[PDB]
Amino acid sequence: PARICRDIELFHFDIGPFENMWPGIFVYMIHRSCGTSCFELEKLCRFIMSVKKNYRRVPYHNWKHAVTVAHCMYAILQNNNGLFTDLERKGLLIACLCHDLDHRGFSNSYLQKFDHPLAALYSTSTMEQHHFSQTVSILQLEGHNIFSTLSSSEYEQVLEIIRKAIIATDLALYFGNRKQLEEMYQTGSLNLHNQSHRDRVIGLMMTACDLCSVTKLWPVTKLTANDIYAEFWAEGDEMKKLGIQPIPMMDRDKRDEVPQGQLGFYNAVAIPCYTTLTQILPPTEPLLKACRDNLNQWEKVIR
Ligand SMILES: COc1ccc(-c2nc(-c3cccs3)[nH]c2-c2ccc(OC)cc2)cc1
Ligand SMILES: [Mg+2]
Ligand SMILES: [Zn+2]
Repeated sequence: PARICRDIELFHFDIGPFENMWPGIFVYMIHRSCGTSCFELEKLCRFIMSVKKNYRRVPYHNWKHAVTVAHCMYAILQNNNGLFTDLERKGLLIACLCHDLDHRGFSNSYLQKFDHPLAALYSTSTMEQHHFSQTVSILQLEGHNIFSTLSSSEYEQVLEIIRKAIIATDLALYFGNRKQLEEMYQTGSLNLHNQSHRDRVIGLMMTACDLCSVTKLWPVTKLTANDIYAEFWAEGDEMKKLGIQPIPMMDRDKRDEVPQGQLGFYNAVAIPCYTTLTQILPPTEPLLKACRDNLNQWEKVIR
């Protein structure tokens, strides 16, 4: 539709409530970023539908979130033409679509405390190693190898782009990554031709996309927070059932402190994330501007 063709280019686009339109929205973004003659369409469509099937009906880390995160990546890539290679752009959009595959609405910390079998298999970045494993499993289904026209070397290359990008959505990793990037910026040593540096920038891009609810317009941001807390509070209930006091953010008894919690997150995570991103990629400034506006809104709630 014309309104979507126009507004999909905005960083603060919302993908709407019609689920059956989201696959086509993703294909549109893939074709604009990577070209039409670079995925076989029927195979891409089959892949997308299997990815959708492997997302769960949870409040926040669901299929809608996957496509939303992919859209943020599309907007970053569209506004930074010439920086990322064709393979990187394909890899990143696919990584975003797949990055929360099979998410149950629980953190890595909860999996560890539960003694879930995934935590024995993957001791660090547990869910994220699982998300990548699931991505590979879907790619290996008959007729689902969207990368079948790549050489073996390019296939290995894009799967590694995807693995690194999915792992980078473990927010635990963000703090250290952003610290290193900020030092590289301050000292003028960031080198986008250096693969280690380049991987870090991509990781920050993945964080920025994953957190992008705080870069929407206030009505969208506020509504999305309801879904984020529905998951967090259910996890806190589950902590209590294990006999463990949950942290305030997961404890529904502490919900009156939501605005203070939001301030904490914007100050410690979101504003620094988008500030560092804008320093490296100036055209991403609208994400930072929107984030600052939402911080002001939470401050107003407190007032
Ligand atoms: C964008 O979505 C959210 C942002 C922040 C939170 C959040 N809520 C609380 C609460 C404390 C008490 C009652 S609620 N704390 C946070 C929070 C503070 C700091 C963070 O990272 C450093 C991370 C999280 C929840 C959702
Ligand atoms: Mg995740
Ligand atoms: Zn996510």
